[PDB]
Amino acid sequence: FPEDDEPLNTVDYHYSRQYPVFRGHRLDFQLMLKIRDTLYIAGRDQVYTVNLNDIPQTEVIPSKKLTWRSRQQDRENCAMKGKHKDECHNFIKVFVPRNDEMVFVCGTNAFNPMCRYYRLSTLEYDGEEISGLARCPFDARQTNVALFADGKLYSATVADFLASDAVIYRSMGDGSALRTIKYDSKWIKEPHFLHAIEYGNYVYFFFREIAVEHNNLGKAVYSRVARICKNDMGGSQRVLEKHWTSFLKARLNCSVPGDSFFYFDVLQSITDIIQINGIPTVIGVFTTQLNSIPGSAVCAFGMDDIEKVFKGRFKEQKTPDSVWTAVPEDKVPKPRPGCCAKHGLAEAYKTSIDFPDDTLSFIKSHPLMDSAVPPIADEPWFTKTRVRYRLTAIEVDRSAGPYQNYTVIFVGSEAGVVLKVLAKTSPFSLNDSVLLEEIEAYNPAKCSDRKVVSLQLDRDHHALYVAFSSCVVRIPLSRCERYGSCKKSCIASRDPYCGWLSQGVCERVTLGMLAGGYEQDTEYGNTAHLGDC
Amino acid sequence: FPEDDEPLNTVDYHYSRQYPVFRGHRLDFQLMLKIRDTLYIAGRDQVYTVNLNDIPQTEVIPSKKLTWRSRQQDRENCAMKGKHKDECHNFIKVFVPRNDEMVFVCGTNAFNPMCRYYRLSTLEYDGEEISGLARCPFDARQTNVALFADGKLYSATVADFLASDAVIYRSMGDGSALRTIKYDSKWIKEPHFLHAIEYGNYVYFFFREIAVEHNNLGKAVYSRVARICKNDMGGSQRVLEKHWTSFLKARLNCSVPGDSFFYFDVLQSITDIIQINGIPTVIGVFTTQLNSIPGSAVCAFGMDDIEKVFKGRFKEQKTPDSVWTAVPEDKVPKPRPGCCAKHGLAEAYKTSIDFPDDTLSFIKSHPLMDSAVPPIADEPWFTKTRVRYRLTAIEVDRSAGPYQNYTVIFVGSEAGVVLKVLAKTSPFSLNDSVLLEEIEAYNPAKCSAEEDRKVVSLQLDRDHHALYVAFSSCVVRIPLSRCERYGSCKKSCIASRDPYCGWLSQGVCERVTLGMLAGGYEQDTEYGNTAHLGDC
Ligand SMILES: *[C@@H]1O[C@H](CO)[C@@H](O)[C@H](O)[C@H]1NC(C)=O
Ligand SMILES: *[C@@H]1O[C@H](CO)[C@@H](O)[C@H](O)[C@H]1NC(C)=O
Repeated sequence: FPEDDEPLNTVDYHYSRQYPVFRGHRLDFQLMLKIRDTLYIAGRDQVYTVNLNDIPQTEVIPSKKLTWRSRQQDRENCAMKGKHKDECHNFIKVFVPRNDEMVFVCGTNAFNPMCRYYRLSTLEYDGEEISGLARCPFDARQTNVALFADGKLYSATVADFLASDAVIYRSMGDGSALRTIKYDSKWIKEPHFLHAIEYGNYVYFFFREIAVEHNNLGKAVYSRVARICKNDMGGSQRVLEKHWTSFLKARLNCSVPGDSFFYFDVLQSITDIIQINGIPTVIGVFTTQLNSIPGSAVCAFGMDDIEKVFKGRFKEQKTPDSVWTAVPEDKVPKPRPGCCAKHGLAEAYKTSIDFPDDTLSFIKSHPLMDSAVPPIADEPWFTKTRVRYRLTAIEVDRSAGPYQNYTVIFVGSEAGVVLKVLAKTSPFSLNDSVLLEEIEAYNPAKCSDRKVVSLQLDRDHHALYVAFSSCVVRIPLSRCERYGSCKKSCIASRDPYCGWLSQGVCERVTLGMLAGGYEQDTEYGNTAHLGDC
Repeated sequence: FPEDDEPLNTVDYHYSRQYPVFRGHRLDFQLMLKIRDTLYIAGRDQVYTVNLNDIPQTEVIPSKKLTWRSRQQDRENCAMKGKHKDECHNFIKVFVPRNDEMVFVCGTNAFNPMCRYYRLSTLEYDGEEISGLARCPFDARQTNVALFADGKLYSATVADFLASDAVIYRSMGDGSALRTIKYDSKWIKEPHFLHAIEYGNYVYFFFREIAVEHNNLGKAVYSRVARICKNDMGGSQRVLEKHWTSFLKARLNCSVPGDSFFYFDVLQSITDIIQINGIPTVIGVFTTQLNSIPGSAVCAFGMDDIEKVFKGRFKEQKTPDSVWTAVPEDKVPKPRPGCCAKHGLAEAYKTSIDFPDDTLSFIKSHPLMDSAVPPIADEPWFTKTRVRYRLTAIEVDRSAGPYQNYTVIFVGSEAGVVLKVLAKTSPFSLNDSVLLEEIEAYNPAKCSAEEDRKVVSLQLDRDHHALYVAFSSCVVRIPLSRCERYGSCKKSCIASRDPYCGWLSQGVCERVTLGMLAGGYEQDTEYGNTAHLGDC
């Protein structure tokens, strides 16, 4: 079992108090999204715009802003239902561009979810309100997912005021209004939706939920990745009518090997598809259970490894007192459940309504796969145990350093501790993943509660925006400033962003000179023939 | 899920180095036993006697000594046995008094375990040798158990030089030589025996072993409390010839509740029967798995609940790929398996051989109970999670304080640290457990002269207000209270909340064991009220 690595460098508040924050009267940060050279930040009643080329002086000021508050009658209705007015606000929870000019923005609107269209360049409300049912949650403490694929919006949230109908929904475009089965613990059980990606012929979802492979034990939570077809048209007139015909979910296996594997089963966040040395990869942050000893880790799963688990066996529970087992291959119907029509094995079907009742009623009671998704190298890329907090947010620089052939990973924490890790992704690389720097990003004087929410890499401007429930802080990716001319300090920090120069000092690799001009040893860090400055 | 408490006070080295250490080429400590005011320390080749009435001046000086080095041919045969010369020594692994005059002593003898009888008064070889097979281990690095109950000795160890046949065994009596079924993975699978206790009509064993219920999952480790009957003599000629007809084992449940129970199932050490709040309980140290996040806890189980667990239903695996579930109460054969003959539900059967064969062949294929022994007061009595090390040894003072109504637990560690914890036992007591002091015990100057500082065992010298922390090469006498650390500062006194210390009108607070009336010592062990007390 690994041990907590020692941070090669630390950055306390006093070393980070010299950094600008955003407040804008609570911010109530909900999400953020970067397009080209502009970062939108969605909180309570407002959506701010920040020019990433505008380098701040006193404080990052919003270039523009979007105002949309709940009409007073909405607030009075939210009060009549019996919820406190602090929740009776229009917390912007959905902000997804449909094309290169308009954006779909959904807010909770005092527990009456609504949706509108705005223009990106001018933040102009051009149009009117689409209802927000099954697209924006009623509560701001919930998570939610919203994605656009070929014109159709795939959402994931709750659809009722009582917060009981957790659902994956799809609408808009030129298809049909599909959804999961209401109150069907076999399909999804008290989940917390996190992320979603569009790959191949499918759209994958990433969430966590109460596990049914542990129903004889406790209410343990597993990490699931679900999958649906883009061209899903629905079930036949008697089976799966107005429901999904390819909803397949599998388990993600973030574990430490040995004689008794240790599993990080709770998922806190994940990235999009990142090209990590030739192959597409998704990198997730997994902590342990609630009532457990807080430990966290960072696993990475490939997209071929995730497509294979769905090409595998299904999982069933024959008797109520038997262990969940794999369904034999000669007992699964035809065509191959989960395959999309007009593709591969189901190419003899042009619509999902022509699907037989043999296959559609099978996937209705066997939606869980048998295999679990293994990570690469079969061991996490980083872990953190001996501390009192859990890691949350995540972002990755796939190309770091002068030759941009190194991967860096930035993770959040429940206590505003953003960790920067040089990660090992290939056999021929390091010996272990090196925690380069540990930063205290929370700004008690500037902010206000110190749980990192999300991280946004600004690679071109060499920055990382760290989110909290009341502030966003711009932290430089590097800190070669503090090592200065102490050539040791810089080489012994092993930072790929920092490079030493003949001019007698060590600075960022994004300065202007050739890659060969910078000198460093991020691999080993050979301190030979040097002095303690 | 709670969190680690903060030490009210910490005793560092440069304070603890003002304490005497015992040293007796190393020592290779193995065990220690307290008889009245005498302590027997058993290590390699030798057995030391120290008088708990002799206040040390510079070093713990042993009074009497017993020597027992191995045979000349047992050094060089053990040389032929591949074993290193350091391993080829007579490590005393068993030292148990049979009566109040002589003692059974078993040693490894360079992987040729043998037993003898000595006299406590003289430590003289006043007997003749006995073979230590199934009684004393071949290897010193392993654990073992030995106990005398009703004339006979009940051992539990390994029996072969290759360390494969683990066995619970009985001898030194009028019957034959009973033992567990060798290689029966459903009876015993790779265990580490830790303790045994005679209670009622049974001898209960306490150990840990690879779980049979995690056959599908990983090689987990479950903590087992087993039990055998004392009047057992074996089965009939047909089934279980020269074997136990009452071997019943249950699982120990050290659990933090909630929507996802957190379990400590690796047993490290345990105590004997201690009367807590009126009922006999047993207190034990559990830790998480090896390949897990290091955490540890202190749980307490009442004997009544253990018996209620053993009077319950058995556990079976109906299908290879199914969950272990209970056996119906109509399918349990008569007489009640596990019950001792001449008692309760076997009052008619006068001997375990009069038993049938369906009952035996049932108890032969169902040695594992279904229920798990619940811990007292749901959540564990103590927890330690954020540290890099695991707890080990355990000792308990059940009558701390000037009124002797407080339970103070001392727990070892893998890094020479000892934790003193006033435990919350009954509801109408504390709010939660209070770890008063954290004592660094390992003495780098004396305890070594290689750096391994694993606490092995502890012994409570309540009659002399001490605690002999044991290591692999030293024993450190450690008082139960440094009431001198506070003295003048009433704030520091009531702030440590130690029941061993109390405040006096003389302006200095002291050990409550000084000879004055109980109503004279002022303290507040229920809250820690530093109100209206100046910061001295
Ligand atoms: C998790 O992955 C490891 C290696 O990738 C594998 O050995 C282990 O069996 C997996 N566990 C499960 C439950 O699939
Ligand atoms: C441990 O004991 C608690 C009650 O103290 C009980 O709820 C739990 O189920 C027990 N654990 C097992 C594995 O039976």
